[PDB]
Amino acid sequence: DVPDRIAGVAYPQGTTARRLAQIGAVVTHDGDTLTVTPPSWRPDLRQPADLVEEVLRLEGLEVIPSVLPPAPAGRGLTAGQQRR
Amino acid sequence: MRLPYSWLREVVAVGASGWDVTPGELEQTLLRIGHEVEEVIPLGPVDGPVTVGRVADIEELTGYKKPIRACAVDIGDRQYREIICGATNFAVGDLVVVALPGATLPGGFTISARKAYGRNSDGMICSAAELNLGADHSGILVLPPGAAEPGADGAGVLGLDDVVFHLAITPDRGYCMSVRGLARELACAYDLDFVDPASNSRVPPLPIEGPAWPLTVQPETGVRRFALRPVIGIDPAAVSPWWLQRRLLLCGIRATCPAVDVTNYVMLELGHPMHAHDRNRISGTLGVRFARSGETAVTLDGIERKLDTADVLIVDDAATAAIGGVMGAASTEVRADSTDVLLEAAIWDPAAVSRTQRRLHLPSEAARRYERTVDPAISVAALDRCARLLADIAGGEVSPTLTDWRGDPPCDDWSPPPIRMGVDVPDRIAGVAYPQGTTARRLAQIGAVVTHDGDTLTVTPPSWRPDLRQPADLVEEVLRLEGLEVIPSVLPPAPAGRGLTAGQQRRRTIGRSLALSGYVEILPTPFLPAGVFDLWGLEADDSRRMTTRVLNPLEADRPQLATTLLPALLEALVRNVSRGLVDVALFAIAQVVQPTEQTRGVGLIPVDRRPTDDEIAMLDASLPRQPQHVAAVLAGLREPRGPWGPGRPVEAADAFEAVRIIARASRVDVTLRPAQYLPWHPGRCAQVFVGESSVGHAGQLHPAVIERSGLPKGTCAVELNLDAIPCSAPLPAPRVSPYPAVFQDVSLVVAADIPAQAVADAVRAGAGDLLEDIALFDVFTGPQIGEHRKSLTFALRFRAPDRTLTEDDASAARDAAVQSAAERVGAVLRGWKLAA
Repeated sequence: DVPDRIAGVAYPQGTTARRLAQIGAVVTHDGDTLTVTPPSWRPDLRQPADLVEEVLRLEGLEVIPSVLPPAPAGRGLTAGQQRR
Repeated sequence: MRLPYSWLREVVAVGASGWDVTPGELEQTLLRIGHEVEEVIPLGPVDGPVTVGRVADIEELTGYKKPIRACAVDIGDRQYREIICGATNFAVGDLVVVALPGATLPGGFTISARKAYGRNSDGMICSAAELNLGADHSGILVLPPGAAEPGADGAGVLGLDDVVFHLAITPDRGYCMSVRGLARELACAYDLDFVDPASNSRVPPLPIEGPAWPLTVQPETGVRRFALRPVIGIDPAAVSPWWLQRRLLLCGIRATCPAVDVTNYVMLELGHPMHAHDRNRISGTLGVRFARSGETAVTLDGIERKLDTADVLIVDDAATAAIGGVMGAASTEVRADSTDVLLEAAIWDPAAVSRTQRRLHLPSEAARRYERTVDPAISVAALDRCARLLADIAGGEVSPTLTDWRGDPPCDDWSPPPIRMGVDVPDRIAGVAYPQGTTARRLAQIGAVVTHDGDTLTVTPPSWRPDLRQPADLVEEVLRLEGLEVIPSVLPPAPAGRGLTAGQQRRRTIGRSLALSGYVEILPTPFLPAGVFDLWGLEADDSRRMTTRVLNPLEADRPQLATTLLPALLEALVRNVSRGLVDVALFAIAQVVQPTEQTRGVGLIPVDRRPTDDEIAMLDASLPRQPQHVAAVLAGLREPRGPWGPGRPVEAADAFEAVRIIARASRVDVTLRPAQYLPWHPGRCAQVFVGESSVGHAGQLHPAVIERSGLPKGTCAVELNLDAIPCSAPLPAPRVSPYPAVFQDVSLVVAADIPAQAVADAVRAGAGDLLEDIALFDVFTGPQIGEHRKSLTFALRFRAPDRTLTEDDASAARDAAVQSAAERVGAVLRGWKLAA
């Protein structure tokens, strides 16, 4: 579900594994943990972040919602900034 | 509410014997649970010979200003000392308190055998104040006969190891204005068993064998309970024992006679006020009824009260007995010869007492407890406690007759409705996980009946707690008894905000901009000076005179709210000038009050729902217009004196420049047009326009206004309506041509009456896009051009966007500009020049 978390979207089931298959990787399931072996023409695919971008771009980035984060109580501008 | 620690300790001790705590700890515990402690007074200490004495002989010393007394005082062991005293509230045979040579009174006074008024004085006879025992009043302290023998130790007789707590009880805790209530609060705080001093084990009920007096009650007066019991054949000359007179004095009450003293004592003890009527002075049936228009009553203090048809009285066939809940009347007052007493234990309507006492300025001890709701369940118990005590002191019987009107139909059960609340609700509101069973244990301590139904408690508060009536109310009880200090500090996440609004950002920029240019901001007052518009000479129908009016101003001649900020500004100017600060520029940004119709109030809307958009619109429309203004005043030197020169006095142009500062700060363009408008000078006043909307005025003040007002000669002023200046958020994209400019100077002769800006506009209009800048240099008059004409010399800077301007191309643009000024303002060219 790592691509689901990063995108903030609940992708249909088997989406991350189908898309990684299309790009030519060997995908195997062990409960909640996939093992993904990318193809030789894809030396860029080498951490989980890299695999997220493949899922997210093939599903389209337009489906990602706009959600303001809660930012904590800030301290505002500093003295030096206010002085300039 | 003052009360002493010993009494409070005694009541707490019944159910937790041996309880005792320092004043410090008591103060802290009281604050922690919600009771403001205003002062802690331990009773001022004495050292040495401060003993009871008996006055054995009085000799009036004559020949001095006041009456003076040389007294022989029996001080013990058959020693008689001569003592000078200036009071008069004592006779031969009276127990007093003497401080003898070697004694030290509170405040660090040492007593010494002095000579005064021609005799030797071996000390002094003390007042309750001089001993820091109670409030200072006229005369010395007199103890009741049999309180102590002459020679007894003053500190022990008077109980000076006691401490008085002065509290400020909040109006939601009326039950706390008595030893009963505060003692209960301490038993809750300290986790003690509590024996209620109003309960039956502690006040056994007297007999009930027929009515004690005929009574009719108009129930729409709000009376909830009304009880009478008599005590007959009391000694009119008995006095209250020392312990009782003392407790009253520490509580702020001067004792007078057992009939009165016992009702004040039970009031302090149980929180139910009481009153004693001379029964033989009542004529016929007691009636509780509203007062009639114009009616009068004379209260105990012999002062005639003008009544109001919302005041509840007690009357009889002859006259008024009481302003119910506020103060008894003279006609049934206990007095020196009163032998048969009728005791009143009533429960009045809180809102009724509140209105009546505020209106009459009688915030009596009774009224203040009724305002905050007295426990109706204890009226007879307070009555019986009061009757027994009166009989015991002054020796009569308590008649077994009793009236006890309890509503129609009679109310037998005084408990409020039950409240349903989730068991963890106090935990949520506090943000604390309280130990299990905490909310239900604490609600039990405060006397409520608590029952569990899974996760939902049902809580029925006691009768003395009419404030406990929603779940929120119950949360505060849990949280305050556990302590508020246990609640953690947790910043909430607030959402992405939008920052300050345009208008807010604009008012800051206007203030920074005026302050840099040398203006000092004042906080204006909204209350106008008396007759300011007569001083300005405003017409009768001038809109500024239609003012909203306050009804209870702190100055009776300044009740009008300001339709203009200049009065307050001019007032601060006058103050600065009168303190020697004569070169001053002041400004204000504040709202005015401009009413439209008459003062139309809107009727009450139910608060069990939110008001509808229409109801809000109607409320808004009922209020006066209240736009935001900016205004300024200037007097004295605008530029100060220094090495550069003598400085420059304020002129009207400086107020015009203040418009331009505000407008630059607002990012809008203004035009100034000649205008006549008080309080300004008619030839030095400008009306300010943004586009075609008037936004205010600026210029010099009318010299007659300045003179009538006591203002500095030459004072200038500016006022703009900020609500009339529209928002602008420009997105500029300036064309910045780098090709060389051509500078030419042109002089135009026009009628004196034509404004300079009109001539500039005309020159700009005809010159077109090549004119990069125009600026007025000279304004010349003289005979050779016309007695009513004037020469204006403008500096023109031309620049092309795509090329170097030839000089003939510039002169064509000038010719067009000169022709435009001809066609629009009748200008005549006088000469031109190639600015070198």
